[PDB]
Amino acid sequence: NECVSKGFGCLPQSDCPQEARLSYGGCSTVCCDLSKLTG
Repeated sequence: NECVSKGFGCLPQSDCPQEARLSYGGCSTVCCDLSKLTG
């Protein structure tokens, strides 16, 4: 889990925009960052 290593979460296919999606396979359908909450 690439996203879990990097400390990120996992969002649904509707709430994660195409700008916030990560380049990794750290989830089971899509992975999204959490950096918008910190800034």
